[PDB]
Amino acid sequence: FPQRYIELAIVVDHGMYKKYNQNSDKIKVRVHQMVNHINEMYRPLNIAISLNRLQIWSKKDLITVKSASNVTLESFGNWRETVLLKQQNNDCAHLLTATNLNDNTIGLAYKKGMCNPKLSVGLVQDYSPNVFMVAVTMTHELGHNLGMEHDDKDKCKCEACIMSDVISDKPSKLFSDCSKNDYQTFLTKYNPQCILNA
Ligand SMILES: [Zn+2]
Repeated sequence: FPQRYIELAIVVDHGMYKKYNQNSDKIKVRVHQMVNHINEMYRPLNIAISLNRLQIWSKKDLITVKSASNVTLESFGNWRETVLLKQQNNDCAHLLTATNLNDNTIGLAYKKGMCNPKLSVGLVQDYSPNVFMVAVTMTHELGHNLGMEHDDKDKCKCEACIMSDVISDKPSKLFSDCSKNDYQTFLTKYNPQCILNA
């Protein structure tokens, strides 16, 4: 895998702001540890994730965060294209929410959306006190932005690789051969030009 670089914007909604008792510091330690974990998991693919911006919605949410994860994701996507990309540019943005999403969904993202002004977006729920667990979900969702599918464990031969549809009790920090071929195919076939330079 040739070197790639993602400028990632992470935005924390108001609900998560109140959960951590309005403490930005506490939010920031969580977010930097997460970025460290993500980079750790993306190292074998030669992708460098750089936290280009952390926006915490402390006054109020700038979009209505709804339990329906696909409706929230789409609202966020437009807000990125429409507002966020106008102030500071980034290759991808993920919303971290404390909101309980419908049907035990803890994360959602647009497949092959990397670099797109509307689609390079993702959503993950701060569902665990453990930063590593929330970081595995963010890595997984980032995996979909980069064209990765779930693992058909049967033929991918992995039980708890990053792309398993259900997050394991003890996720491994590894990508399956299947995920690597998908990412390889993403680069080859779509080649997002925004991730070429650092
Ligand atoms: Zn998934």
